[PDB]
Amino acid sequence: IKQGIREVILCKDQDGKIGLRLKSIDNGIFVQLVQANSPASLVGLRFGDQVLQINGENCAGWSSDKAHKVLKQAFGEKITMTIRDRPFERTITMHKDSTGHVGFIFKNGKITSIVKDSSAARNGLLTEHNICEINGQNVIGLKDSQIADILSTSGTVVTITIMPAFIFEHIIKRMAPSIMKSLMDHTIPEV
Ligand SMILES: CN(C)C(=O)Cn1ncc2ccccc21
Repeated sequence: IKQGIREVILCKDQDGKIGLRLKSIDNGIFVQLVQANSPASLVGLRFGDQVLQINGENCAGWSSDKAHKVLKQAFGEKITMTIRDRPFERTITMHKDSTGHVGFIFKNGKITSIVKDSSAARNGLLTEHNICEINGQNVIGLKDSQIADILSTSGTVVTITIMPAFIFEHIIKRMAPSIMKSLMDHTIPEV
């Protein structure tokens, strides 16, 4: 979680899509959803990103409807956005035992309990926090069994990105768990 405000310049695809959904939160605008193989993925927008500006206009106080509206009525050649990097998240670095564990329990993306004398504890992993990314990869919407496989298949060093569940649950409301799994960008970054 960089503590930085960054510029990104966008370019609509042939369908005139960027691949993005924005949710009004606390009078900000925040990335609800990032489509795979989308202009928005390529410039690196991520779930939980804050959109400070769209085309040099502040987003403070905009409805989700107005942000999506703004986005359609944009010219399409260049859409310059100002991004604050994933304000509502935090990233933990953990190591595995020889039993291959970081040492916690989660259910529906959300961590429910922490297992004592584990790296999860040594590093102060919290509960009631939804798993947002793992080692770069947005896992929002995957099944628990699939998340487990990614942690299984991770090296010894695992890097998790969490969000308070009350915030998490406010971002994802009005987005179907179908689309969460289908079209949300669950991919490693292109270089
Ligand atoms: C942000 N929202 C709700 C929309 O963009 C909905 N929408 N779709 C087509 C269309 C045409 C004129 C006005 C709103 C229109």
